[PDB]
Amino acid sequence: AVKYIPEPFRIKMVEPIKMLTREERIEKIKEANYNLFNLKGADVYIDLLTDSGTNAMSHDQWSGVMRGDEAYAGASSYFRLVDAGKDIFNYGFIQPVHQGRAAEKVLFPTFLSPGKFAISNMFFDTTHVILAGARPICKFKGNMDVEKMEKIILEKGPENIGLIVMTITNNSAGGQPVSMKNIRETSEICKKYGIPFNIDAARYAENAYFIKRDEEGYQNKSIKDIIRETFSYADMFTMSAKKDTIVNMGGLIGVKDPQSPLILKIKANCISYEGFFTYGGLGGRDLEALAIGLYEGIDEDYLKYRNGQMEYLASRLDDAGIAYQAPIGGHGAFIDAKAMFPQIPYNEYPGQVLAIELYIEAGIRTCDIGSYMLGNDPDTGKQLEADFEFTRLAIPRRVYTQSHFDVMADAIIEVSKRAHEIKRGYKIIWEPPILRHFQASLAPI
Amino acid sequence: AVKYIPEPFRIKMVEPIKMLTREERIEKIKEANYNLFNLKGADVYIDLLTDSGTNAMSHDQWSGVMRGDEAYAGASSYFRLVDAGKDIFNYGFIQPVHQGRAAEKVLFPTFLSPKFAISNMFFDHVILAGARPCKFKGNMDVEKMEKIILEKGPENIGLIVMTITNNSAGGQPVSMKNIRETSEICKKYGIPFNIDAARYAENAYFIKRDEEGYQNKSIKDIIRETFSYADMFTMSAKKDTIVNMGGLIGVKDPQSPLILKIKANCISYEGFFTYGGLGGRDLEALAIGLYEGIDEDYLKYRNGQMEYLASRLDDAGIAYQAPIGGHGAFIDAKAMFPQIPYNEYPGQVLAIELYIEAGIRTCDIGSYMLGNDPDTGKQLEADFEFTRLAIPRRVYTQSHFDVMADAIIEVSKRAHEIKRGYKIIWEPPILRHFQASLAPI
Amino acid sequence: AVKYIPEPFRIKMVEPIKMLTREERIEKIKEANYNLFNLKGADVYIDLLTDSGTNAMSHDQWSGVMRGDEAYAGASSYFRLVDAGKDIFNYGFIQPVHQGRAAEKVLFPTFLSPGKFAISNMFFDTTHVILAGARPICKFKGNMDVEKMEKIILEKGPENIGLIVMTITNNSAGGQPVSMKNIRETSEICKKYGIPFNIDAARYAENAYFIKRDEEGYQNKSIKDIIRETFSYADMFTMSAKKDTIVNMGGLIGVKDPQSPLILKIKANCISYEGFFTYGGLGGRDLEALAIGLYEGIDEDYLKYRNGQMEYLASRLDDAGIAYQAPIGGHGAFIDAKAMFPQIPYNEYPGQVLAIELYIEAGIRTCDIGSYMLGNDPDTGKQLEADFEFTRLAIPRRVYTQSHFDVMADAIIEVSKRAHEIKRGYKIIWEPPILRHFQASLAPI
Amino acid sequence: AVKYIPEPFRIKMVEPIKMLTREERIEKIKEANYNLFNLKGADVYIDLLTDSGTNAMSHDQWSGVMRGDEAYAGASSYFRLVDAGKDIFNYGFIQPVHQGRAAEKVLFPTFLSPKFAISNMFFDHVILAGARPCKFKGNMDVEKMEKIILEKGPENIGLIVMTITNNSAGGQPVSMKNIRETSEICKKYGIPFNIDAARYAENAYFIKRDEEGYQNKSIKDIIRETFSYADMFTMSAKKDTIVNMGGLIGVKDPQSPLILKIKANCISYEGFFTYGGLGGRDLEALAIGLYEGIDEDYLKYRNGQMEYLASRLDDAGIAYQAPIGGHGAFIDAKAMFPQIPYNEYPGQVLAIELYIEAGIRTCDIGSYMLGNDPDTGKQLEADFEFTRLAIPRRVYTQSHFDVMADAIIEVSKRAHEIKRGYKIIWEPPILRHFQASLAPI
Ligand SMILES: Cc1ncc(COP(=O)(O)O)c(/C=N/C(CO)(CO)CO)c1O
Ligand SMILES: Cc1ncc(COP(=O)(O)O)c(/C=N/C(CO)(CO)CO)c1O
Ligand SMILES: Cc1ncc(COP(=O)(O)O)c(C=O)c1O
Ligand SMILES: Cc1ncc(COP(=O)(O)O)c(C=O)c1O
Ligand SMILES: [Cl-]
Ligand SMILES: [Cl-]
Ligand SMILES: [Cl-]
Ligand SMILES: [Cl-]
Repeated sequence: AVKYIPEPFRIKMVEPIKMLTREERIEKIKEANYNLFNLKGADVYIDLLTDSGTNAMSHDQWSGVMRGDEAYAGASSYFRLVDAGKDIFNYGFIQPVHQGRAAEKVLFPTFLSPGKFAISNMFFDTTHVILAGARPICKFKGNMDVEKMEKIILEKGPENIGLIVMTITNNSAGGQPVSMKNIRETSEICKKYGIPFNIDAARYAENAYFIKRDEEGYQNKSIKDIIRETFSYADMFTMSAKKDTIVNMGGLIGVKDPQSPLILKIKANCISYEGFFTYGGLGGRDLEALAIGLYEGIDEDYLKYRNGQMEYLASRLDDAGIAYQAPIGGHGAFIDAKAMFPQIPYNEYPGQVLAIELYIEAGIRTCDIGSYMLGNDPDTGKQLEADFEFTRLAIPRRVYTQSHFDVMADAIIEVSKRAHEIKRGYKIIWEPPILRHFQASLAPI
Repeated sequence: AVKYIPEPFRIKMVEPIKMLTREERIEKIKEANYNLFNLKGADVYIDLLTDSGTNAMSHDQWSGVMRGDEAYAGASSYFRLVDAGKDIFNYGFIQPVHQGRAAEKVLFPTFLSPKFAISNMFFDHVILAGARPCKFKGNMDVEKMEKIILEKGPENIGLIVMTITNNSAGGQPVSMKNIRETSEICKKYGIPFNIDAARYAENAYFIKRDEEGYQNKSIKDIIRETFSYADMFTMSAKKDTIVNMGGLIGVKDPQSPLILKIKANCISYEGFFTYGGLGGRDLEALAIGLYEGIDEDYLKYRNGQMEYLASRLDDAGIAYQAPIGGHGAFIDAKAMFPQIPYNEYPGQVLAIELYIEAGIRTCDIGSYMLGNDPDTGKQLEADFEFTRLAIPRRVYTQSHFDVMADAIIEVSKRAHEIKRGYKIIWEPPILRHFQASLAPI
Repeated sequence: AVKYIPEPFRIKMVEPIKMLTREERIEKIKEANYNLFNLKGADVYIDLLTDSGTNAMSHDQWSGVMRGDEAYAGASSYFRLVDAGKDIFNYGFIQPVHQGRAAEKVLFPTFLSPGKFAISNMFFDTTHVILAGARPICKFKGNMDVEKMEKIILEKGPENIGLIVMTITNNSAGGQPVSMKNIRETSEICKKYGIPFNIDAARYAENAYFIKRDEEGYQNKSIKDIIRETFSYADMFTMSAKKDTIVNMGGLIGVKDPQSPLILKIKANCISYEGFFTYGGLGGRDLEALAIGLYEGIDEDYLKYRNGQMEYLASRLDDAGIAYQAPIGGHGAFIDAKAMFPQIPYNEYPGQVLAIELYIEAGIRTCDIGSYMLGNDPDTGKQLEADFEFTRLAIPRRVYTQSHFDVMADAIIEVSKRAHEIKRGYKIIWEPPILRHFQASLAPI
Repeated sequence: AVKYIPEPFRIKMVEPIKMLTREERIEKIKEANYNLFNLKGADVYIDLLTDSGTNAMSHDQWSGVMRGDEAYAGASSYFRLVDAGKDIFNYGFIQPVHQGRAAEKVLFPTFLSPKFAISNMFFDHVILAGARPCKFKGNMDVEKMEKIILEKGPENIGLIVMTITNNSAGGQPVSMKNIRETSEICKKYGIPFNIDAARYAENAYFIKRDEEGYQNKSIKDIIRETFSYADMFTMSAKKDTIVNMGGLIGVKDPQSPLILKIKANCISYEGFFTYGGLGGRDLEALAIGLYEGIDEDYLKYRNGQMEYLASRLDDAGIAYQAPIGGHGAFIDAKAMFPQIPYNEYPGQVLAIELYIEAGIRTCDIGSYMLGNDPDTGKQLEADFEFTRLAIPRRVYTQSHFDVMADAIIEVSKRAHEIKRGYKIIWEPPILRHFQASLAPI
């Protein structure tokens, strides 16, 4: 096995959880129509459904919550945020926004005229985007296939590609990172063919660690700098802060160039969608927690602990013989449901079978990243077959302990030991035509 | 001669304000290009930009903040907020959203196919039909509305929206009868009826205070009645729910098929529909604030703030937009600066002078605000020139209100000494009033 | 009339209050046996029962509440407190304690050997103390009769007087202050006859203002200094922080001399009564609110507002013809109950008649500072006759508005207009032998 | 081979700790005169001085903090706390106080006329009669107690006090039978019986875990039973009620005349009896914490922390004070440093070495603590040499516990390389261990 990294903090406030029996948990998931999204938080012991804005802040951040300035125009709480923003990244301009998705709505359009296409390093997407994720063909997976991109900027005109977005770490692979090298190289093609380069930075901090730890020549290099370097190869960044700023709400747009015409556009855009640009849909409370949490997320001791959780969980899973995305990513594990349940074909949803079944085991709450989540064909209506059947364990930051990770690994191993008994997957009782998996009702066969 | 109504509460926590030199303040505004929006809030004493999202909460709301469930799906806080809304409004479906903008963004798409909406608002595919401005001056001109419906053809009227209180008119309330009569014309033509409900409680008190035969009904019943006439409502919670973040959609009929579109629209625009862009803390604060903002003792106090201020303005013969609305005061800036023509911005001079005289931040609701012509760029001549004093809830005391009245009278007295207003130096193409740069002549 | 001084702050959190009818308030006070101390806070609209620890803090103080260090030995929250303490007063040593009464228990004994007597500037007392309060014989009332004291240090031996305590402002007079001059002069006799001088400093800040405002030659002098001067004429101070540090809990002992042998004694004493001397019975939360609130209480803008409340209330009362302690004190007004109810003799308690009757009027809660509070003779058992019948309005800091002060003045004037109708006072149904007024039950005649 | 019990809760707020260099830490302790009490808490990683008042509260407790009534008389918070106590303990009277010291100061005067008290404690007009130290080792030696009562004469025994858990023995629990048997001897001689109840819930779980025929009873019932055998109780709330401030007196019989003395004693020593030296925030936190600290899921977890730690100590053959108590670990320091004689303080060397090895603050419970003779001044030879690891509640994780075990094993392994302990340089006359100054030889 491997050793866990003990928390470079101590616990100051706890949220008590009601403990259920398995017979109770069975009733819960049956009452939710076997859709884990219909469970009540109160009935979930370890909630791994997402790492987005479910983190535990510090008593420093809560301190700033009480000091939060709620002024419409010009809150003091706003400058402390932009001052951090300009420090950490060294960008010229920083703009608060309420959600990660709202950062894109504010910025992307100015450069992305309807009809222009942009390439990213992703595998899945909700979207006119061109996906050139480097084939896993393991280390630093989730790079951009710089070759593929470079040729895509020619099969599709150069003055046509609206922009390139490198999201770091790459979510759609499992949180795998991006090499300082894959960033210079993606940068290079961007300056030649004149395309703007944006970094989607939701898990930028976990990414910097993965560089310090793995990319050759960043061993003794400062985390603070490994960040500030990544944001030299980019014209701009958009961010969901709910991730690596260990916060509960917020998003951030930054443009390196202080004089970049985008700035006057972003302010006007923000005023229209979010509100006056010195709170950007964000509260004084949240601006404070976000200017402080920007730095907690960077601290190298916290980054080592956090990487170590993942390492610990992966070691433990190696050791029991369970299949997961081999180089485990920044923020959690992806269990291969089709491997544990070869009896369940894709259309019976092996992902939900594991997810449902892990909840029944220890009140852990996961979600299918597989055929259930993929949905039905937008035109044919027919159920799509996913490349992989994963169930995802997304880990909110600074909230679960080693003891909970043992609750997770162990619950996984228990379903393995009895997987052979579930002879049938699930079937869909009712579903809307769109965002199916959020809403649908299922039953067993 | 009106007397202030004492706060039904005591102060529990304080935000200290650094007091500035009248000398010191002038540098602070010159330094900020004579545009109030550039002032740092720390250099503002009475800050009256908006009543949106600047309210003081209660300790009950804050113990809410500490208990807030941050779960992505199924949080405790969401179910509390849902119950509060179902109970107050007697609707079958209440959707939490992050802003009043988000609630319109999510709800209106369904029926507003690129078709008109008719609104009782007075400025802004919207058609306006507020009555010509006496009580209940936010009322919608029902005769004119029916005229429009037929002139466009019912087909082409997608929804009808009544804003209560009618902000565009100063916070002038809408009669319970006006709603009932608007509802009946919607039903006649098969047109959905939505209430814009940001200041529904101030409107509820106004009905109680002035509509015949409601003197005796409770705010609970008054609110339940006014929403029974509608199909749905959208609202920025940042006003009468006494919070700093929130929006809220309600659909009356529990089986309406509109609900699945709302849920789908929300999942995609804001996030999963059990948080809808809000956090644990804010859904908590919101579920408690819903009831605080409609308390009968609070609303009598809230309306008292406003009666008092107006009473003082009347004692000095100051011309304001009368009767005073539910949430602030609009000072006739042209009434007080005739020497100041529209294109030199009488509303922006009075708002600078109030921040010189007493550290009160206000804004212009006049020529300056409304900027140039879409295609000409020549300064538009606003129909009215005002300076808006927008009062956050439970934040300021009778004393602070006296500072306000005092500053208006004093500026009044020396208004004849200013004979020339201001002039945009720098300006963006759109939205200038927020971020333009001014200077005097 | 006079103008009120508007708050140099704005309201950030409110505590809602349930509003009662007079018929409801009548039921409350009857159910409490006409003892105002038996009322429930929830049934009191404006609670003037004390200004001790009922103040409203700032969002700065609450900010520090969340950052509070709860370490037993050596909390960071303790040094920020002593650092303020040594700044404001310039004393060498500062020691946190839980209550104002606990500061005395910790310090006084070391110097006050059983049998030695000490003189103060007080009128009443719970106590072997000698009281030499300057006869009102109005301005700067509540000085020490330096003459009387000086002769008391001779009728009672000089090497016998354990210490002199000048409490500022003087509570027992009504919050009237102490002149920088009365402090030098009381200091002088203390250095000659070798007696230690302690300042009881519960309302030191209100006192400094009264000096800046009234004592000749302190007009243009800094509040920060007018404090630091007062604590040059003293060997030590004890303090209930619940007063002019705008806090909810805490007490403070300070000794000017850094090398003063008392220090090693105070630490040992504190360890025995309160706990380890780096929290002194105080919580990390409370140490933070107290190090920040030390400075809010000093701010000259807050001191002008606060003095102005009192001035405003007194002006208004002058104007209606109501009798109160003429030079109104730092922290509230004392209404002369015997003057409004000449029908009620002392033994029928005019104080409680007004107090009860003001509650019935507007849910204001006061207390008798008169014959009811004085109690019965410790030996004879017979009801004592007080010098004055006051009912006290003690004003917590930064919690009530001008509108509430109008609620107070006006409720007073209403009982005046109908005082002639109460033909009889109250009688005691049951009382314990000690601290009578806190506990006793009354009825009307 | 024991497995930790996972926390019945998730972390909601964090206190970050600056990690120090083993090099850096040595300066920090030398700089602090080799006395752990001088270390600044910011330079401590795992801080195990006391479990008194260092516990982590819950968000429910903190929303309590925000709602706390600060009224001088009749505060909401007081009535909540009173109800909690009446309900948990089934007593007629519950008096809030600020500390466990304050509760004894207020209650004991009445009967303890300058007369003896008999206690089951093992160190300290107190007479001790704990059994000679197997389970329930905090038990009171009932036979010896009755011997004493008669040897002094009942007249001269003023009250009898059972401490649960028996701190002086390491947190060793007291049997429900031991209480029942002590109660019966009190009743026989007309002697008041008081429970010292600081760790009553850890004791309740121990009874459930080990006393025959309680495996099936609930903690609610177990606690109600153990207090039914007593007349009154005093307690520091800072331990098993999972708060940072508080004490609490209870009197069983609702009509007892003792109550008016308590109220009078309190009004005079602490303050009016509806706050009793506590504030709004702390009475709130206390009323919620009462129930949290006795939850059955929590107590199984709490006891698991301790079973785990001991299990690790046993895997390495580390000698600790066994069986492990409810609230921490006492490491036999003389067992680990024989080369270290009592007067060179083996407990103070192990506690320095643990803070060198891993930033764990512990303290000596041995010669160093117990200081010189009242009249001689020569170093007393403690009966036992220990180092106390006192575990605050809901603050540390299995990982942190592994740091602790790891640091003890490592120090163990290199203990033979230290052949000479420490030597008081400076010292006060009383209480030296807290504030003395040490150095090595
Ligand atoms: C009825 C109503 N509905 C929605 C809004 C927008 O508020 P929000 O989207 O929550 O930031 C407003 C804001 N209106 C103002 C002040 O009135 C703009 O003048 C908010 O800045 C409103 O009055
Ligand atoms: C049963 C009991 N009762 C009262 C106390 C004193 O705690 P307190 O007066 O609330 O500060 C203690 C403290 N005992 C210590 C740690 O055990 C001293 O060793 C608190 O520092 C106690 O164990
Ligand atoms: C799980 C999850 N939720 C939400 C989002 C969108 O971010 P935000 O919630 O900040 O809009 C993302 C993508 O970044 C995500 O991965
Ligand atoms: C009303 C009042 N309560 C209490 C006290 C005692 O102070 P503390 O509450 O800090 O012990 C005093 C005296 O200073 C007082 O005047
Ligand atoms: Cl805001
Ligand atoms: Cl969230
Ligand atoms: Cl503490
Ligand atoms: Cl208090």
